[PDB]
Amino acid sequence: WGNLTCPICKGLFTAINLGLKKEPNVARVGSVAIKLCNLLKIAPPAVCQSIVHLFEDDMVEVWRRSVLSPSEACGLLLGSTCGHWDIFSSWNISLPTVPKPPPKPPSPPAPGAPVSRILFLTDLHWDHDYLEGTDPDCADPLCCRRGSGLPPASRPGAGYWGEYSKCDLPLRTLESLLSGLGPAGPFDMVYWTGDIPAHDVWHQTRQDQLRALTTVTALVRKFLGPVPVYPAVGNHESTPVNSFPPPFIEGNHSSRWLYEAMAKAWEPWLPAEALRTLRIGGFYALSPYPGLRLISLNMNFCSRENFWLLINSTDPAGQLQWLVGELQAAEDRGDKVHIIGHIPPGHCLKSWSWNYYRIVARYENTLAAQFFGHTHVDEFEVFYDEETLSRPLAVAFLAPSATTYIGLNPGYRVYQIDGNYSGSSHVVLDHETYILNLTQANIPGAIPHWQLLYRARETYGLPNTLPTAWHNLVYRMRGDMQLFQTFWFLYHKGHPPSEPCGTPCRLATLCAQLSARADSPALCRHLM
Ligand SMILES: *[C@@H]1O[C@H](CO)[C@@H](O[C@@H]2O[C@H](CO)[C@@H](O)[C@H](O)[C@H]2NC(C)=O)[C@H](O)[C@H]1NC(C)=O
Ligand SMILES: *[C@@H]1O[C@H](CO)[C@@H](O[C@@H]2O[C@H](CO)[C@@H](O)[C@H](O)[C@H]2NC(C)=O)[C@H](O)[C@H]1NC(C)=O
Ligand SMILES: *[C@@H]1O[C@H](CO)[C@@H](O)[C@H](O)[C@H]1NC(C)=O
Ligand SMILES: *[C@@H]1O[C@H](CO)[C@@H](O)[C@H](O)[C@H]1NC(C)=O
Ligand SMILES: [Zn+2]
Ligand SMILES: [Zn+2]
Repeated sequence: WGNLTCPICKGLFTAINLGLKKEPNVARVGSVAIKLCNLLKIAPPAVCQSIVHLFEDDMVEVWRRSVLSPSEACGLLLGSTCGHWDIFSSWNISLPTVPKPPPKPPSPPAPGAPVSRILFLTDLHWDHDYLEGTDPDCADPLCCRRGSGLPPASRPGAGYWGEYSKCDLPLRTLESLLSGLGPAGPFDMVYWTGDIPAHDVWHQTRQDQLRALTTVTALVRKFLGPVPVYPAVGNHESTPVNSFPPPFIEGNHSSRWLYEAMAKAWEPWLPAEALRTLRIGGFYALSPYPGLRLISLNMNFCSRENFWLLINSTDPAGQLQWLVGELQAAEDRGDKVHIIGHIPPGHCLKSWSWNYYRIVARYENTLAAQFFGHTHVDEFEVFYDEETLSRPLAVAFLAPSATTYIGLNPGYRVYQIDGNYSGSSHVVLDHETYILNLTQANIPGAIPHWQLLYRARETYGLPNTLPTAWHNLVYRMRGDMQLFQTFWFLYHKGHPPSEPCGTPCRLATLCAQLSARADSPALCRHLM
């Protein structure tokens, strides 16, 4: 008989579940997994072993509770009649029934108006074990560190301040960055959008991550003193990397250890109501100025690499619904909003990104600026209206990384923003990027000099940095190879790759600038 397949299917996966709770079976999962890691030469055997032992516990639990959960698996295999497969299913948040007011671009600031200067720091990736002179091109995923061994005598080891390879930054190079901020300042606030630990992801204890948090935190408080700093949660803060279980998972394997430690390390910067949200799901809002709301989002809940979302991808932590509430409240008060976060919205899971896109379109008048990092390169994302995908209505600045990883100059970013006064638009007016030219900083017996790399309005001839100016820049760059090469140069913080970026490469790079929503090829219909 056939009437027995559904009972048998569930019986199988219920026992599947119970089998995978026993630690010696988890180890057995790891043992074969390490041997396959070695057969496909994914990495040196030592890291294969480390990374699987680190990942196996959380990973087997996630699979047990999702793909192999009887309701899901028998849904996939046997159809809606037996269970219900809903892994990464589509979902929608609710916009309030308040009418969307008429679209209104920001007013040009009056002459002599207050300008707010914001320092933007992202992707610091301090590698505690960075070791000068070690091999920059080792067989591991991160080199120039303890255990990378020595290079051949034909090439030189890692520069004292960094290296142009898959290498991160020694703490002293981070110290130099903060020490040299004087010329670029003074600053009204700092936005600090994540990635404190290095890319040593095969051996990262909770203590290694907290030391990184605690150490780098203390360093910026030492150099910025009274200047408020607003962090956002990066994907490398936790362990395993990208492992951010949503608050519906409680216990030791939750993110309590990370968010609680952040709340105590960041107490001097964030108010009390904000520390509440931070402890729950690593996001928060506060008011830097009267008339301005800042919202710090945790992009790991949108992230394609957060394997916990296999259990439930629907608006994790209710963060998007919470964001709607705050934006409406801001609209009701006539406030403007800054959003900061780590992973840029265009790189999120499809459903999350589409709801965020819709949220941005709805509150285009209230959102004044958007800031992300994570990509380590200097770029941006343009938002358009939902109705026609052709009227530019927002832009996200993707600031480049402090880390070299990979092959880049260290860099950081400063914004001029319509300042602190009643009626301010609070939009970005211009920005500047500073870099450390490693080819001359690494000269023996040299003292690093952080130099201004460029100023946005000056080099791109922009009349402002409103969304329409950046839309225009992308389409200008489509037809002006010299201008695109400038963008390509700055994209890599002054150290572009040797291989020329030709026609296909250019189109893909330009396309990325317009793709603020994931899996939406239509946004690039005018390029290809
Ligand atoms: C919570 O779970 C973590 C694993 O994620 C446990 O951490 C390990 O503790 C041993 C004990 O010496 C260390 O050798 C490992 O390196 C630790 N792993 C990590 C990733 O930090 C931790 O002990 C657990 N805590 C409780 C209270 O159960
Ligand atoms: C994943 O969690 C979300 C909520 O975070 C669940 O969506 C809820 O489902 C219940 C039961 O039908 C409803 O009463 C709630 O109103 C829903 N909330 C939202 C925001 O949609 C979802 O069902 C969960 N998925 C799984 C597989 O457990
Ligand atoms: C969400 O809205 C879209 C319309 O864009 C619709 O296709 C989808 O079925 C909706 N999902 C839910 C759960 O309402
Ligand atoms: C960095 O310095 C080297 C050495 O003088 C120079 O060739 C290169 O053009 C410089 N690049 C930048 C972006 O400063
Ligand atoms: Zn990142
Ligand atoms: Zn990074």
